[PDB]
Amino acid sequence: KVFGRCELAAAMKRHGLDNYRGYSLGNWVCAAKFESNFNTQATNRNTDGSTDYGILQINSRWWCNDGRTPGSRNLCNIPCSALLSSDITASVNCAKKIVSDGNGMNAWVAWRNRCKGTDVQAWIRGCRL
Ligand SMILES: [Cl-]
Ligand SMILES: [Cl-]
Ligand SMILES: [Cl-]
Ligand SMILES: [Cl-]
Ligand SMILES: [Cl-]
Ligand code: NA
Repeated sequence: KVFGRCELAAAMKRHGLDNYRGYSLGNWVCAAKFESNFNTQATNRNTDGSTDYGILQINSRWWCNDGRTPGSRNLCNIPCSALLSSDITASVNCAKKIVSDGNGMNAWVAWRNRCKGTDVQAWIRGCRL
């Protein structure tokens, strides 16, 4: 599924992410956009045999189990496949654990390169929230 911006703002808001660890909402939506283009189904292979999955491009190295990442913690205790679903619960529930792990949203390279320090509010402008 290929989210609306305002639409996705509302679901993440819904599932507890607005202000989660002081990361306001526009961050989450900004991260989402440059990581996956708002597409539940993005997968991108990493040079270290690992794969990034779903809206937030979550890593199979530490967070999910995808069955082909020889070295792998499954810290979110979930198959990577469920991060590609159209319901973002799994994707949201895993990212709360990432943002808490003692690096915050710098865990999302795109967030760090594309959202950090910007007017992240502009990504919820006009959205009925
Ligand atoms: Cl915001
Ligand atoms: Cl995508
Ligand atoms: Cl997803
Ligand atoms: Cl990665
Ligand atoms: Cl922080
Ligand atoms: Na694993």
